[PDB]
Parts: sequence; structure tokens; C-alpha cells
Amino acid sequence: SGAIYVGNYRVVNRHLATHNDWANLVWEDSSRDLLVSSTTAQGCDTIARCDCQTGVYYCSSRRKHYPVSFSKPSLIFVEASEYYPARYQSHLMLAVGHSEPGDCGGILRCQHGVVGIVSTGGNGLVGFADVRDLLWLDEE
Ligand SMILES: CSc1ccccc1CC(=O)N1CCC[C@@H]1c1cnc[nH]1
Ligand SMILES: [Zn+2]
Repeated sequence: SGAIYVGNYRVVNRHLATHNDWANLVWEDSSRDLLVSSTTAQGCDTIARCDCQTGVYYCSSRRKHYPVSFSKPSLIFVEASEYYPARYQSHLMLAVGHSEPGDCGGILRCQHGVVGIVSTGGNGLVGFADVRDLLWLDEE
């Protein structure tokens, strides 16, 4: 579990969104596994606006933050789960790192701020849904 709190927005994995998220929806995209809802309080996270390929992510199944090198956001074939069958996930970046079921949400950050959140993985991989192209998170 986990979310990004920027301005009056809450960014979560679409598959973990609650009823309150759907009842206060701003934007959602199933191909990216992202959903954004509105919040009453202002958040403290800052979004990175950059093309970094090195950063640090939080792994809840190890209670640890790990430094990683990650790929540029791309369209990659991901296999099935209980929440999704097998499909092209867009705007996804991959790194070598431990992940297991439950870690979806954890933040990936670079020197500029938040880059994205944990979405997929396995086999010593961990994927992350990028949010650096969502410029509107910085305003209104
Ligand atoms: C870090 S998640 C993970 C890590 C190691 C192994 C398996 C997972 C589960 C997983 O990938 N899930 C469950 C919802 C999203 C994603 C998914 C993508 N497309 C279908 N399933
Ligand atoms: Zn950066």
C-alpha cells in the first residue's frame, strides 16, 4: 500500500483505490495502474520533473529503501494477477529489486522529488508507474 500526496491530490495504484477515492475522482488510467483523487488537506510530496534513471524506492516487504537504476517509461508486457490478467502496462519503468505481493504504492524518488510508485514485479524485478509527465499535479 501507499500513496503520493501532492497539493490537493492523492495518487494511488488504481487497483488499490478505495470507495472514497472513486467518489472523489480526478483522473484514472487502467493501462497505467494509476488513479488520482482529491483531498481536503494539502500534501507534502513534490513531483520530480526530469529524465533521471537512478533513484531510491521503498520496499514494505523489507522495511527498507533501496537505491536502483531504472529504465525509461515504456510499454511492457506484464503477466496476470488477481487484479489483472496479462497485458501491456504503459508508462512503466523496470529495475532489479526485490518485490513481492503487497509492495504496490511504495515511492520511487530521485534528487528532484517523487518519480512514481510501485506497480509490478517479480523474479527480483520491481516495476514502477511513472508520474513525471502528469504536469497538472503541480497546480489547480
Ligand atoms: C510489485 S507487485 C508484484 C511483485 C512480485 C510479484 C507479483 C506482483 C503482483 C503484481 O504484479 N500486481 C498486482 C496488481 C498490479 C500487479 C500486476 C500487473 N499486472 C498484473 N498484476
Ligand atoms: Zn530526477
